[PDB]
Amino acid sequence: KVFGRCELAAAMKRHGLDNYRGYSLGNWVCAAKFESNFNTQATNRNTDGSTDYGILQINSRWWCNDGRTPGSRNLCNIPCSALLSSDITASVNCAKKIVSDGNGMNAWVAWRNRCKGTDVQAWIRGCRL
Repeated sequence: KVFGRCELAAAMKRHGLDNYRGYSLGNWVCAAKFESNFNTQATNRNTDGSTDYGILQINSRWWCNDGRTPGSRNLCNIPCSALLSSDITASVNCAKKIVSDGNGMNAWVAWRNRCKGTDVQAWIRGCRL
């Protein structure tokens, strides 16, 4: 599924990401934009042989099982394909765990290089929320 900007904002808010560990909703929308372009089906291979899945590009090195990332973990206890669903529940629940794990949103390199320190509020401008 490719979400609309404000559609994603709303789904993300419904699922409790607005100010989750203090990250305002704009931060999440900004991260999703630059990670997947709001496409739930996005997949990208990492240099280490792991792969990133779904709207927030969650990694098989630590967070999910894709059956081909040796010496990895599955800390969200899910198959990585659940992260590609049109329903973002598993992505968001896994994201909550990632963002809680010590490094906050810095765990997302796109957030850190393209959202952190910026006017992220712009990402949720015009949206009925």
